[PDB]
Amino acid sequence: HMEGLAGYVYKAASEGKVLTLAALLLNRSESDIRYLLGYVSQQGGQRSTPLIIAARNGHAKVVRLLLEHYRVQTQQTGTVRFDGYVIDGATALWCAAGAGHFEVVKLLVSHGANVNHTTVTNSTPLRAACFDGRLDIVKYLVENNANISIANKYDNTCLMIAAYKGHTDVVRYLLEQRADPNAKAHCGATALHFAAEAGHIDIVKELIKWRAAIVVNGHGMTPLKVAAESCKADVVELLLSHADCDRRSRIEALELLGASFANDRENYDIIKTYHYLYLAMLERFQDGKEVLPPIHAYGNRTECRNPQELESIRQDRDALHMEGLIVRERILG
Ligand SMILES: O=C1C[C@H](c2ccccc2)SC(=O)N1
Repeated sequence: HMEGLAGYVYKAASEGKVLTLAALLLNRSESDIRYLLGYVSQQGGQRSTPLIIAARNGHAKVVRLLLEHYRVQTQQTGTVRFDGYVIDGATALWCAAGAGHFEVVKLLVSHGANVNHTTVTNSTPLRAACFDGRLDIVKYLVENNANISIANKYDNTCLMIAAYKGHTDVVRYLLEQRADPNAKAHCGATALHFAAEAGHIDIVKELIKWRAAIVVNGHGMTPLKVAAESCKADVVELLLSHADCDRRSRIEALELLGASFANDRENYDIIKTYHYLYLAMLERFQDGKEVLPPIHAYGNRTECRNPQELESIRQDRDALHMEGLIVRERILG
């Protein structure tokens, strides 16, 4: 078939048997060698070349040989599985970046690989490194002119995904490299929203430390409101020690957060419900409009209005729960 030996070459590459590879290649014509190494191979659904799976599997030895003696294109693209998913438009450098194989990444950059290559999703190898969180690669990739500002097909910046996958030190890095903190995603989010919802205290600090705009996302939710709906009390108290938000905004977050302690399934604390809801009851000579009891839901109940109204519920494990659901419906729908 001739293409059957192509599979043997792909095998040794994927398996890192650089011995097996070398002995397969030598004594063949350039016509032959360009083919064998150019063969796109669909092991299952994943279409890739010998160079790629080696970088995808961190096999430096075979990668070095392929890049030098046989002189293979670094721009070869394919479609590689990562945690079940098939990503498309990926080069060997995109694979080694996400796969955490530094030595291969260096090699691949050393032999003239596009550090700014975009996948079909428009994911730079720097993004893959940011998703994975291997700071050495990010450092190296950036120090070799990987553009930090190119983003996802949905404008998900390298900074966001790292703020999402809690890569605190990678985040501080991108920030030191003056990554734009107030870049906004399609859904309207900033890296603050991502970090707040994910409860990454350290990252929220660095984000605010770099003059993070408190922007409103596509849902119309500040990172404060998001972090309270995701029931991330720690974050919510941090952000609230930076005025910026009104008195209305400060209360809504408190109530929301308190509500999210009774609606949340994982974290659930009716004591922490009667705390953020009692705090919310603000006074002076001015106050703050409830809704009708639902056709049957929520036990046909009305939210508390007086601070005295609320106090009487400190001890009703049940009614407090119901109160939280009512509060959520008000500030959500
Ligand atoms: O959702 C994602 C994550 C992708 C990814 C997938 C596997 C390993 C590294 C990175 S890279 C991207 O931009 N989009």
